[PDB]
Amino acid sequence: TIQPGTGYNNGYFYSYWNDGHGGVTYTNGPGGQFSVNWSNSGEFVGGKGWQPGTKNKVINFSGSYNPNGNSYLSVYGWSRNPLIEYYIVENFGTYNPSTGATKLGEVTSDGSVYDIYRTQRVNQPSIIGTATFYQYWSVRRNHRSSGSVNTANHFNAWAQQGLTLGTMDYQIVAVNGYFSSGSASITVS
Repeated sequence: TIQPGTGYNNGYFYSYWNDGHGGVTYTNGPGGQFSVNWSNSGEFVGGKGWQPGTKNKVINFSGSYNPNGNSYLSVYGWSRNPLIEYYIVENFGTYNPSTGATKLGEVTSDGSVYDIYRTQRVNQPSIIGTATFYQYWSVRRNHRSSGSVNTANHFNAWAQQGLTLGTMDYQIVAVNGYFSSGSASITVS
């Protein structure tokens, strides 16, 4: 594993964070590759991409994703002003992260319909400190662990529905986990 933090590896921004519970390892590989292995983890997120992201990036990802419990595989990032945490979820484990959330529409992109949702985090950690902020979600109906994500299709559909993004901060393909087990190996470009 590498040390939790952010930086660059083989030309790609990376971010790896965990809550200190133990049970997760994250490694950076050649090019846009990263691997995650976890066993009765706490909360964590890791992956590779860009800092800053853009609003019309076509993100390619490929590999394997084998969750056992609560985990997502997504294009994951933030904006500033407004502060927004967003996810274009390509696959997940035992929990669909939109369960119970307000549905804000649908968008068809890259071979599947996605359902759109907005949720709110109240006094939670963020890229600027403890804050209350919205989260935007596109959840893919047809799960997969390789493909291409035309981020503009999502960001434009979100904007259409009143889900506005500010200036982009980082933008990665990430494995999220919350007290679960699994393995993943993903290459980004």
